[PDB]
Amino acid sequence: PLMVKVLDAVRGSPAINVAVHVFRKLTTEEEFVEGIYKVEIDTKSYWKALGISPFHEHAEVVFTANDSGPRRYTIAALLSPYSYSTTAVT
Amino acid sequence: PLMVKVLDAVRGSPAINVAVHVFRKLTTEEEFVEGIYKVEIDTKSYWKALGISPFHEHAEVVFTANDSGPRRYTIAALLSPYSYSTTAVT
Amino acid sequence: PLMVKVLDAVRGSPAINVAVHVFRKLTTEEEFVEGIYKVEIDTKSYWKALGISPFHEHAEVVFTANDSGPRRYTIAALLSPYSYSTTAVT
Amino acid sequence: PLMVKVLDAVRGSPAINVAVHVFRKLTTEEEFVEGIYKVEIDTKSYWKALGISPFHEHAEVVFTANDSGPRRYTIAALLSPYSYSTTAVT
Amino acid sequence: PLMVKVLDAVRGSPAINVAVHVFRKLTTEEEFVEGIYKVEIDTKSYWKALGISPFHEHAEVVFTANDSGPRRYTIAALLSPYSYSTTAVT
Repeated sequence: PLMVKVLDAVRGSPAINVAVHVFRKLTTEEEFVEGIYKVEIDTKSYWKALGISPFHEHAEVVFTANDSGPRRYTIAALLSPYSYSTTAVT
Repeated sequence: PLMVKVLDAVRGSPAINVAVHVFRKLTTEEEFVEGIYKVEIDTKSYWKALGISPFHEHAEVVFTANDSGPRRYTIAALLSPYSYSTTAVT
Repeated sequence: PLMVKVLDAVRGSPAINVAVHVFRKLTTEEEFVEGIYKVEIDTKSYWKALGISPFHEHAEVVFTANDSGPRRYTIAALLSPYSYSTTAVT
Repeated sequence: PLMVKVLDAVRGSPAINVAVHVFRKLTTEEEFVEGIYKVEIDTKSYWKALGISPFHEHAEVVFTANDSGPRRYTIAALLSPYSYSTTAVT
Repeated sequence: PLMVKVLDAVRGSPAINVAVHVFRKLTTEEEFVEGIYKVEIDTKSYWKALGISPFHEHAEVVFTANDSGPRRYTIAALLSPYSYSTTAVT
């Protein structure tokens, strides 16, 4: 027998993030649990999974990836629960 | 027998995020649970899964990806529950 | 036997997000649960799943992807339940 | 018999992140749990999984990846729950 | 019999990160738990898993990877829960 208890009794005011997983028993993926708490920020991808036999014969490819530019990302308390606090962004 | 308990009794005022998963028993994916709590921000993708035999013969491809420009992303308390707090963005 | 209990008794005023999943037993996907809590912001995609045999013979392709421009994204308490707080955006 | 207890009784106000996993029993992945708490920031990828036999014969490829530009990433309390504190970003 | 107890009784307000794992019993990966708490920052990758027989015959490849540019990454309390503190970024 399997018995799992998480946070059975709570009396205060907690900021909680719970993730309980109980199990009993070109690209291939059969059984999985991805990104239960996943935070992708400014994620880039170029030329993924082109396919079977791309550019097979006499290919003249000019690939240029220019990444630049004034960009700002301001974040406070990412994935960070808080109970009695003061969070400010200026 | 399987028995799972999460937050059986609560008496206060908690900011809670619960994710309980109980299991018993070119691109291929059979069984999965993706992005239960997924936060994609400024996610880019170019040329994904072109197909079977793209640009097979005598291909002249000029690929240019220019990423730039004044861009701002201001976020407070991302995936961050809070109970007794002061969250301000200015 | 399977028995799952989440937040059996609540007496206060909690800001709760619950996601309970109970299971018993070119692109192909058979069984899945995607995006239970998914927040895509400024998500881009170019040239996805062109098909079977695109640009097969004597293809002259000029691909230019210009990303720019003054853009702002202000968010407070993304996926962040709160109980007794002050959330302000200015 | 398997019996797991995490945070059985709580009386105060703690900022908690819980991840309980209980198990009993070109690219291939069968069973896995990835990114329970994964935070990708400014993650880049170029030319991933081109496919079977790309650029097979007489390929003339010019690959240039220019990464540059004024970019700023300001984050406070990443994956850092806090109970009685003052978090400020200026 | 297996019996695991973590933080059975809590009376104060601790900032806790818990990860309890209980087990009983070109690229191939069968069973794994990756990135329970993984924080990738400014992670780059070029030309990963090109495929079976790329550039097989008479390949003329010019690979140039220029990494540069004014970039700043300011982070406080990464993966660092705190209870009674003052975290400030200026």
